[PDB]
Amino acid sequence: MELIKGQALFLELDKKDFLSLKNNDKNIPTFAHPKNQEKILAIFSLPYKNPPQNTKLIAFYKDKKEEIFIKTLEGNYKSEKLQVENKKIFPPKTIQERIAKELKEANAIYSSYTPKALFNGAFNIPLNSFITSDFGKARTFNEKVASYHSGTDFRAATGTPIYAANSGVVKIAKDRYFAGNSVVIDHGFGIYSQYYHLSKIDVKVGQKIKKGELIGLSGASGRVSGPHLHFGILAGGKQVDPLDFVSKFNAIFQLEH
Ligand SMILES: [Zn+2]
Repeated sequence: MELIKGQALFLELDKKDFLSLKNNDKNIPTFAHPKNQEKILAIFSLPYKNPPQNTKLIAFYKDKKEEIFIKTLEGNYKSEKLQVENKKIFPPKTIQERIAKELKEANAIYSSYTPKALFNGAFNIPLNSFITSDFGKARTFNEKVASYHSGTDFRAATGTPIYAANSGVVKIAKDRYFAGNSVVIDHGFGIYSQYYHLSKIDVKVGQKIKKGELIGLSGASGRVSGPHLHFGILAGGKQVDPLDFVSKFNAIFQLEH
């Protein structure tokens, strides 16, 4: 198998007699295939930064042991230049305490695995506009700081209504230094959708949110070159190409009427 860095894969395995799926010493969680009752699924993601060159997964069965080899592909990501406020790439010392606390809070949330589906069928795109900055662009801020784009940006004037891409539970709903006003939704199975730089937040932590429900208004809060919506997906423990992930998820979990 081959996988571009920064993307997720849905691995399909036999359900009968399955015992565990591991990557080195790390157990990878599994969930039921919604269509095929003889199969289970697992999400495997490669990070954009510092992925391994190769991966060997091992699936253990009562009477089988299967090694699965995945080659990391570099992809064809391009570069872009952005101008932002200097304090958003070199934050004052008075602010680094908040940045560290916000980082620790987010790490805690993403390690809190929900072993059931909170979603309802396929994901929607949270905005009906167009991509202005695609996932994985290699970025330079102010000709000084290298970065990479960990989500996808959509055109949005300040005040554009933003709707939940799928049903789930709100885990973050507050102003953060870099992301600005942020909403993060747990959809189950380690899948989180992220909505950043908002001007207004319309949900609160712990809220059960349904697909298509208003979660806030787009803005220009946080580290920005101008107003837009940043949409992200964390899955398999990594930030992944969100629209690529949604296409792969929907191919499995979409429903009819
Ligand atoms: Zn972005």
